[PDB]
Amino acid sequence: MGQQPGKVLGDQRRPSLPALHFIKGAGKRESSRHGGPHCNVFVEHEALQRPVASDFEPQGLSEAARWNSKENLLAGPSENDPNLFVALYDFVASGDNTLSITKGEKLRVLGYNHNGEWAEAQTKNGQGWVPSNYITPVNSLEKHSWYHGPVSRNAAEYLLSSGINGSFLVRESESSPGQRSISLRYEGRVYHYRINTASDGKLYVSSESRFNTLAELVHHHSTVADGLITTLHYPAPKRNKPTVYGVSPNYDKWE
Repeated sequence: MGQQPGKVLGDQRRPSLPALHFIKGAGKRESSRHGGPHCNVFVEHEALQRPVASDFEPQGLSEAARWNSKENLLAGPSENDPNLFVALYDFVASGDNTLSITKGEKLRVLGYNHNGEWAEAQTKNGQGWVPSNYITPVNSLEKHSWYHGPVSRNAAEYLLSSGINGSFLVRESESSPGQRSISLRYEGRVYHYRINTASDGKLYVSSESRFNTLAELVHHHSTVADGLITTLHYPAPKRNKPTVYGVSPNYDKWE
């Protein structure tokens, strides 16, 4: 059919249409085992960290029900591609031009917008823009539930208010970059340990055990009690899903 379509005009101005949409769309298991052999508590799954509650024995241990991502801790770079990202939160596409991401899914960022709030990204769900604050590279510490980043001590109390025996998190001070703490709740009390950053860039709570990465810090301190009251048992999850206001991500003209 020899008809001439209205394909594309050219360069235009930016209008103000606030695209907004929500729906309950999450549920993915990218799950495995790492272990960390020592004392038990009273819970059931795979991975030799804490032995099972002796009433039920479906697998014999317990870790993967609380933290399956413990093998992504010392995974290093991503599975094959060093620039692969992962979804921190399950996010619903606000518009058609944005993308619905599932929590814990490995997705690919292509590039951020003018102010770096949103990125053209691709999931198994399709294509579209997703925000920085709902994703992170698989190379980072942020991909782990325990790492919350900018958290005041009161917000860490709030995080560990519903925390069990051995619950933990790493916070960084928004008011003091580089200064970090491990808030570990055990026996119904929240304790706070200093992550001392050595001059060359090493991390350590304890002066005796200095690691290259905070990943090795959490590993070594989840296997053994190394200056903690107990082993890093349960990672405290994220507190807030960051509220994004009225954004067209980059797309006014975007192809």
